[PDB]
Amino acid sequence: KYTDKYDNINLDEILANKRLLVAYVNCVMERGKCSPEGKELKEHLQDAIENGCKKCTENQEKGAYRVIEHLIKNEIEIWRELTAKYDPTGNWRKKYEDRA
Ligand SMILES: OCCCCCCCCCCCCBr
Ligand SMILES: OCCCCCCCCCCCCBr
Ligand SMILES: OCCCCCCCCCCCCBr
Repeated sequence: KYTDKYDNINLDEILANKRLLVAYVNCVMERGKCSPEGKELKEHLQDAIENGCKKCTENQEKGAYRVIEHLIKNEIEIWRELTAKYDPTGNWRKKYEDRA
């Protein structure tokens, strides 16, 4: 499994604060520096997409759905950029949008 050492991160505060959210977005989109957490996400995001979170902790799976639903509803443009870069064949795009 991926490490659980950052699993207590406060996702609600990241989603509530645009400056914070965009810092992570810029890290993963390679246009900004990465915090230790952001870096750990950037290094495992493609793998997780390729195997449907096979190595994710329960908290990470829960967290992913939370963040993805927020991006789809409130930052559609950021969702489009992320899904296109990290999921180019669209393995999960329609699935998450349908759930959202
Ligand atoms: O232990 C799980 C690590 C995840 C920490 C980073 C969460 C950042 C959520 C914001 C992402 C926005 C799109 Br990049
Ligand atoms: O279908 C799965 C795609 C959702 C993206 C999973 C995010 C990966 C979380 C891994 C945790 C990295 C440690 Br910070
Ligand atoms: O089509 C799939 C694209 C998935 C992009 C996911 C980015 C957000 C993942 C945040 C993970 C938080 C773990 Br706590």
